[PDB]
Amino acid sequence: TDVIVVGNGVLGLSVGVEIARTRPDVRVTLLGKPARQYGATPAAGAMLGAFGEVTAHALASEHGRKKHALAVQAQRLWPEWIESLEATGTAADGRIKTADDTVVLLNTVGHSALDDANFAAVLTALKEANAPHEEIAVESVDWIDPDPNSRPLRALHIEGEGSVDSGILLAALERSFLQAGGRLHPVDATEIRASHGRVEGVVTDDGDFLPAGHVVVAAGARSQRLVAALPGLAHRIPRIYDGVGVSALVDTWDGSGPATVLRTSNRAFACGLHLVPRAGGSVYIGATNAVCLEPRGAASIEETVALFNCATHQLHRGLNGSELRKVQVGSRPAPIDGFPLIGGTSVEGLWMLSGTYRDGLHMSPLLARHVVSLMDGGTGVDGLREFRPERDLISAWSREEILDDVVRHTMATGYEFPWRLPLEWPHMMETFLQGPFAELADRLSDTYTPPADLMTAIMFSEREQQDELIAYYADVHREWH
Amino acid sequence: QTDVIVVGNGVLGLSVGVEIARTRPDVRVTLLGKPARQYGATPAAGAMLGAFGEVTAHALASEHGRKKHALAVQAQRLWPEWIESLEATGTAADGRIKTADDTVVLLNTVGHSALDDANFAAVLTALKEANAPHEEIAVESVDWIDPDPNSRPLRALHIEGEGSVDSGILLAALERSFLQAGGRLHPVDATEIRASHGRVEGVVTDDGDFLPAGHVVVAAGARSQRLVAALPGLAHRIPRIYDGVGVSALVDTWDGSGPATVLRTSNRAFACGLHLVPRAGGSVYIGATNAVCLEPRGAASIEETVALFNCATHQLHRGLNGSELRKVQVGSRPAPIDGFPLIGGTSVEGLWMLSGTYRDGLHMSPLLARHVVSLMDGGTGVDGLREFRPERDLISAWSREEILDDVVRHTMATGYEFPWRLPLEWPHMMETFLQGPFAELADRLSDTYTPPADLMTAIMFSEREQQDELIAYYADVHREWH
Amino acid sequence: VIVVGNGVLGLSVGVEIARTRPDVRVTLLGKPARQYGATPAAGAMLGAFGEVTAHALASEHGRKKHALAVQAQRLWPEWIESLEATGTAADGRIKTADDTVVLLNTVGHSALDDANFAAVLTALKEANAPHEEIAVESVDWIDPDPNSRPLRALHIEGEGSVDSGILLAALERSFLQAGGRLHPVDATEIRASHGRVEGVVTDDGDFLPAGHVVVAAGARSQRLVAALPGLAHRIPRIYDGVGVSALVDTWDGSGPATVLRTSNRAFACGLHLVPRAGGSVYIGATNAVCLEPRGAASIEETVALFNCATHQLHRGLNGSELRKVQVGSRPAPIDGFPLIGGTSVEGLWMLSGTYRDGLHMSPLLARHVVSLMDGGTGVDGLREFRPERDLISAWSREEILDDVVRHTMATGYEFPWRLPLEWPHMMETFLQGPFAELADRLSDTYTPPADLMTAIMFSEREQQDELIAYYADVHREWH
Amino acid sequence: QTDVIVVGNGVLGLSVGVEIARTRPDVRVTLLGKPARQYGATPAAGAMLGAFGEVTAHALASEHGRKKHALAVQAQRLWPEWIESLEATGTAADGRIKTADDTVVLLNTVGHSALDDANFAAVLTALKEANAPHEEIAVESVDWIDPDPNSRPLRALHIEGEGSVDSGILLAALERSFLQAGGRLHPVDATEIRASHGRVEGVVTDDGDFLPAGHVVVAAGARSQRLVAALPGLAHRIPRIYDGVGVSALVDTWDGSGPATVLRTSNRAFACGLHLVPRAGGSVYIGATNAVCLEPRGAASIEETVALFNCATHQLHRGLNGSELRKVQVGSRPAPIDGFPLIGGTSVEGLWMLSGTYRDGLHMSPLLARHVVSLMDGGTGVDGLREFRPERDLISAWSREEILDDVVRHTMATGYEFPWRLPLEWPHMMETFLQGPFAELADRLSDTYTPPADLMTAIMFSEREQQDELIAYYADVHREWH
Ligand SMILES: Cc1cc2nc3c(=O)[nH]c(=O)nc-3n(C[C@H](O)[C@H](O)[C@H](O)COP(=O)(O)OP(=O)(O)OC[C@H]3O[C@@H](n4cnc5c(N)ncnc54)[C@H](O)[C@@H]3O)c2cc1C
Ligand SMILES: Cc1cc2nc3c(=O)[nH]c(=O)nc-3n(C[C@H](O)[C@H](O)[C@H](O)COP(=O)(O)OP(=O)(O)OC[C@H]3O[C@@H](n4cnc5c(N)ncnc54)[C@H](O)[C@@H]3O)c2cc1C
Repeated sequence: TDVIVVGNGVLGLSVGVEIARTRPDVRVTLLGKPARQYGATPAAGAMLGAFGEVTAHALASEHGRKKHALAVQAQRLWPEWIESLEATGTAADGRIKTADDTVVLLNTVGHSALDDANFAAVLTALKEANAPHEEIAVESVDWIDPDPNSRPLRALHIEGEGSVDSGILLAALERSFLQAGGRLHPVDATEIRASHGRVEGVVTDDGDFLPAGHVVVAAGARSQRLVAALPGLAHRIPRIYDGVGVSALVDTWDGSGPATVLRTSNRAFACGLHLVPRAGGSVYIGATNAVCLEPRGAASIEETVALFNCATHQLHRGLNGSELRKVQVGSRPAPIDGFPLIGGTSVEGLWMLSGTYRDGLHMSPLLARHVVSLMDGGTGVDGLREFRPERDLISAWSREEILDDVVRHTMATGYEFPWRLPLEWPHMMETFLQGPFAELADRLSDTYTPPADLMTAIMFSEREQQDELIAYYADVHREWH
Repeated sequence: QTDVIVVGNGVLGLSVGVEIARTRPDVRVTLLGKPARQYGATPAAGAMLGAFGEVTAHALASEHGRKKHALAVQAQRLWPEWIESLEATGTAADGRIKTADDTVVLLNTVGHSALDDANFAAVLTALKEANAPHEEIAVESVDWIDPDPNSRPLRALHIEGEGSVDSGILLAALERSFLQAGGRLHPVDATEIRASHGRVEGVVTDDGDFLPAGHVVVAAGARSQRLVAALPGLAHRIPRIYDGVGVSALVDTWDGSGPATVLRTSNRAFACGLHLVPRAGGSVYIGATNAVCLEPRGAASIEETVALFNCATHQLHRGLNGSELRKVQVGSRPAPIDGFPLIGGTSVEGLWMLSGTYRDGLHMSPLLARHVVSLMDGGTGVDGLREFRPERDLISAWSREEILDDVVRHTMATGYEFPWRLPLEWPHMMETFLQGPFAELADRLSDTYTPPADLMTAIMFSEREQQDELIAYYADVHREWH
Repeated sequence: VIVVGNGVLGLSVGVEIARTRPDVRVTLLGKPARQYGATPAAGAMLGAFGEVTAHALASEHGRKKHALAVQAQRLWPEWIESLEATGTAADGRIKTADDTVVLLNTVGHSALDDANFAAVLTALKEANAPHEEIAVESVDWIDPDPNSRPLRALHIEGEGSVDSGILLAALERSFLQAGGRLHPVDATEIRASHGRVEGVVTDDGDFLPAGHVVVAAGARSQRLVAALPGLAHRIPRIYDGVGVSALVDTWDGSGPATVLRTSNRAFACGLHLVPRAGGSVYIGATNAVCLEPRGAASIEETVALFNCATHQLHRGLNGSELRKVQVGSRPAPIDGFPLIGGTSVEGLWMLSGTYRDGLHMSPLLARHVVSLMDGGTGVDGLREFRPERDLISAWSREEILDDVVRHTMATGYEFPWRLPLEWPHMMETFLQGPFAELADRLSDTYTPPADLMTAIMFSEREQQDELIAYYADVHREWH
Repeated sequence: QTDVIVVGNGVLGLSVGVEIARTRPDVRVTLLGKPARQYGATPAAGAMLGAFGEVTAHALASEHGRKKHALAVQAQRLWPEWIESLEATGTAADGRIKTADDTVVLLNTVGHSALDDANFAAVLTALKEANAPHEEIAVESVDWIDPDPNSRPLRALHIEGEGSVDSGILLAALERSFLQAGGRLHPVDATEIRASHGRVEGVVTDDGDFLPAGHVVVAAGARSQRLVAALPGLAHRIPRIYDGVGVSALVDTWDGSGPATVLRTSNRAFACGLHLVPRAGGSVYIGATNAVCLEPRGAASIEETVALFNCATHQLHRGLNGSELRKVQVGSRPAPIDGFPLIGGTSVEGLWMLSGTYRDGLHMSPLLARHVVSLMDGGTGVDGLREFRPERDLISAWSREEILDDVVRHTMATGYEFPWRLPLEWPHMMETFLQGPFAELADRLSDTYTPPADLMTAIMFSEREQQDELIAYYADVHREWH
């Protein structure tokens, strides 16, 4: 029985590996090119972020608390998953794990309404989960050499929350996939073919047709656009946008690196500052985030400067004199309703693994096992049912909660710069931002409100793009009510 | 009576008092006001004899603004003989009224291009049109200045015969000249003007006394309209005047030096600006902030003092940083609600007004004095003052659209003048989000009247009750004149 | 008895003498103008734990000064009761706050602010003082710029503030009630012969006889006594620690319920707000050691004071009305420690060189000197601070050179500056050599503390050479 | 042999290769170098045809600097025919070498007055002295630019006929023209020049081969002196060349637009500068940082990338902020230790050098190529270039005092160009404390030689062992020539 996995990121390869190992009866073919155009995974550090990803806003919603529980469950799978992938290689392939622990730093280069609230939410989430952690003296954090005006005054050590080399992970997944009898076919899917409510297979961009009983779409930010061509699915699969992220590999001045992940809490519009250790005198610094209504594969000047400025001031001034090896750009799959698209469709044999935004790589072994269990007639992981791909848009927050959040995040872009303004200006800007965002939210839809990250993108998009989204929301409402 | 009472002891009241006393030796002229000069604009002034230095693109884009500028140019011609006539009543030991003959206008980048670049070009054009002597000079040739390099000027304009006076020595010379001409000083305040059968009878003072008069000249600064508005019908016939609260400072320089000229920028956000006026005895005057306040204020805010000092130390001379602060001065520019002065006669026989002169009453004083004295003698005074008669419908010198463009530009200029450091997308975001609220305010205040930018920002950030009282005021004025 | 000086120390000792010796005539000199007066420019904080620095507590002399500050705090409640007792409700309240909050923000050098916050916490724990580290969100009233906000806060119970003006009025009233005489003239000269005080010549030409003269003339105290034979090189010099503060009427008439402060910052300046009655707050306070007196604020001092308060404490102060810029001279002793007690001249006493905390220590210092004048031994730990002494060397030259470079760099971080990231390390490297060369040139044995060392570094060559001569003459006298 | 080997495939090697191949059709010319162009200056260049734009007050204060400037002016005259002759060997699809005809020099306050104001005046003086066509223009008339108002220019200078080329299209045109003239491209590096009996024999390549030749022209950029220094005595007879590491970037503009002219500042701290060179197809070039490194570096630092982008987005066009980064480019300007190029013949028969051209070798290339080809043919080439012969005692173009003033000014300029915000006493404090250490370094390095400011800062912040090796180098040069 033929299975085609569309996409060669962490999610496609993780599901490919689990099918190939688990299902000796199926021939599994994985599509995607070595260039990995718009690929999130190669641009990732990556942090195995569960507690580090906690925000007050996320944990204020039932859907956010459910997503967090799944991130905590995923962390338990990583040690055996890494062992099983390194087992198919040798010493020369390098180590997947680059750090065991994370330090979260609190500095004043940001908004109190995000950074202070989020630091308290991380502490509360760790205490509630009984996770091992300690608030530590900043003086005890090794390696860091911040600008004194940008320095942390509080620090939180999270034990067993670490990082992987995303490049070594991708290489280990491909090697493990081939060892288990998987086939890599380096072309893109152009079209999923279906008739009589069942997948027939995939047309490739070299003109070929590949037959299959099962198609798993794990094409990152392209996943919904690929499935939306099939009858009715345009308004039944929530849209996925590009959360364009910029990161960099730097060769440090002295070849040193920190022993732990160093990070802030999530910041304005789900960007954040972090350093992930790498082998061989390299560090990863990340990572910007901007929701784009169309794909973008190149860094902007603004993104590169903000990333470098935050890292050199808030983490280590020695990075200033360090050599830039690579500016990396990738698209976090940004779901329009703020939650992932994991599981089966109304089309027999059609599955989706996408819309994982900031933490698909961390959740990958859990999500892979879930979808593979479903494909085998199992029930997979409890609590992933709410994130089924064919659904009405989730409304995880009130319009009022989102309007408060989008104004706070807008103001946070100033405080994170950090700006220097006359003291009356911030209050003036807060007062004049409220009305326009309230008017936009009211005009977009009577029922759906986009989360803050997408709402700012819509606010500053062309009138034609806003009108097309008004029509999309109206057609979704029609379909599900 | 043929007795004259001048209400007010600032530059305007004393200047008119001197001109009346010298021109009518047959009549008794009495001047009211106390030596404290509460909220007094004149003692807080440097002061610059600003004509060309006061030019803005926005002012010269209106007919009323061009008329106000023509009068400033005419006033400048009177200053040399006026000063000679005042110093003539004193001796060398009284000190010199004039502290500088010339002005240098500096162009730096610590401000909005839409104000500073437009205003510098407007000053150059106005000087050329008036055939005034001036030269664009090398910045390196400007005497004394030692700016922060990131705050330095890259262009400089020397204006010949546009100078400064010591406002304290001017006030002393005016009082001395007033007494020498037979004027009487009565150091009390007027509480009420008495009139009946369309004619002034005189003035009740705050010690309970009644002083009779055939002529009353109101030059009481920002209190002038409140004083006249008590008389029948005049409450909606005399445009309101608000307090343009200005902060300045006297500094003893580190080495006792000072520049040989006035140093200034063009007028900046909401009619503030940066200037240094030389003084004798190792002192310099630095000014000056401006904020229209709906009620009087007699104390500097922290924000005003810091902005004044920061601009002077960075843009003029870093040596001022180490210099000793002698005095923070606060005074009220009389800020007329329609943006133009109140000069001349009333529907009440013998009642005259000299007020609402905002930034340049001191500069215009010899011209305004001669104008009102000519009118009191049955003359027509100075040509082009007619539009600025005190009993009038509110002037609309600009379109609502021109004022809305100006108030947004001035708001943005408060950022660039700080100077702020922001992400590059933020200024355009703030411009876009400022437009709607200012347009909504303008539309709500009145169908016919629009306050100038300086007052519009004060109204925007005032209490709902103060906005509603202004809506009622505008409606009552409309009723009275239409 | 003649007390020379009408600040907190002179009036406090005057009150204690007049109350304790009703048999003796006590006359207090000084003018209502209080030229260069430290006391009227003070908030004032009853600073014991708030004044703790890592540098101070690293020396034996610094630990002794701190112990005395802790002892002084215990005397304040009864002292205030005894002074308010001589007045009525209409005189106003001396005490303006009971408690202090210390804020830690990043608008400063880690090497000062982080070290000093840890030192304050340690000193509170060691003294068993009641205190709590609190959530910043729980600090009432404050509205900082988010980029200037505190991330840690420390509530110190029973460390409060007084209105310095109401204290001065209460001391004068209490002095008169106890039979003291106020003579509003200055002393020009102390007269002594056969190793004994005869009295004081005043600036109106008069001679006032006395068996006892107590010099509490603030920053003028040593210059006054140095005229007497040999005392020029036996009484440590006192300089002017010129301080700028301000009274502000708040936008809404509100004020905080506690003192709000940082730890001491570059060259012993600091940021604090002291509550006052009637919709006023006190903000302070700058500090610059000047080799000559200065009675006017500089532009730079006024801007630094206002900028720190509006950003780090409350943005609402920006729109608040300036009522008064105050300037006073902290008596800055050349060896960093006060001059308290008796001299080799019989009947000649000194109370001076108290720098940042003479007002706080006043009831303890007053009782000490009055005990000594009565043949007692006063307070146990004050002996090292006797006014007739060789200059104290409380720190190694190396410790002071590290401190002066750290404090110089802290003037940048406290601004706060924005510079290319290589510049701070470049400036640290190029500051070390010149300060080491200055220290080596001034003397083989004495090193001025950082606050005075920066003043000497940027003074005229003639002023440096006069100090080299002074240090050499002191060495001669004592070795 | 009569065979010629050109060692190096940058603008200078290819330009000389083309001129030899075209002028000596009888001889085999082989050009060495790899398509990677490791550390290559030319591919990282915009490039500006900078003659007047490169003028500084410091350069024109020395006789050697005035001679270098005269040669840059002469080179400009050759470019039109040179470009025609190179495009002639291609077709329409190869694209155009010339990307702009004119340059605008902008003066803003994001820099030190002691560099930017002095250099702007020096450019104006040099244009007037040369009778070159130019105009000081209104900043409002400069097309395309959209600066941050706090970073905006207040003066602008239009230089007619001073333009730019696409360095990539130039390199492709030079290779094609070299082949068309009968040149051979051998894509390997030289490891060693072989000579005996005072004559070149040829070149050993890094693939182990030996290539015989009668003539070897070394145009290996910053590697040129290290290659020749192996030959007897030449270690102390050919001035050292260091790496002037430069960072630039190609950006796809938000709307596909670009300016019609080069936009630039005068040269800034340690011979960095801000400029935008137009490119075809919706791309712009922005440059360019400069740091002398004692060892080669092939990667941009974080600091360099941020400074380049921040200056361009604030001072030229805020729209670049939202523009897509296509490429960060890094190349090594050949930085001669005595500040002047190494052009011409050696004491070794058939050995020639074209190197040490720092910021303007690409601009001078057609003149330098014709000069060396004339010398190889027994001519005297171009009149003023004999002073820049490669085998020489180190030039001392400035007094030690002039260089100590310059290095302190340039150090302070790194602050003002950031731009920093500091307490007003700090800059004077840092100036005072920088003077002593730079004077001590200069005194310790040598009794006779002083490195120019750009190299002096690199030496100041290098390891003690690197300083000691330079002291030995200077002593060995002194020994050799005195
Ligand atoms: C800057 C950055 C930092 C990050 N940091 C972290 C981190 O710290 N921790 C963490 O857990 N995660 C991190 N992530 C990643 C995040 O978890 C993502 O949600 C996750 O990588 C998504 O994986 P994916 O396989 O769904 O998508 P991708 O990784 O985008 O993979 C999809 C692949 O499919 C290919 N494709 C597209 N269309 C087709 C088609 N038609 N046919 C075939 N192939 C196609 C694409 O080229 C691509 O290679 C980061 C991402 C970014 C951009
Ligand atoms: C800005 C500032 C803030 C402060 N804040 C605090 C604080 O928070 N807490 C605290 O505890 N303390 C504070 N202090 C004060 C500090 O404690 C001082 O050490 C203390 O006030 C010194 O008091 P004194 O009486 O010795 O001097 P002063 O208060 O200066 O009194 C000396 C008096 O003697 C007079 N005098 C001088 N020469 C003669 C003469 N020849 N004859 C007669 N009279 C003469 C002077 O005019 C003056 O009035 C502050 C001081 C300043 C300047």
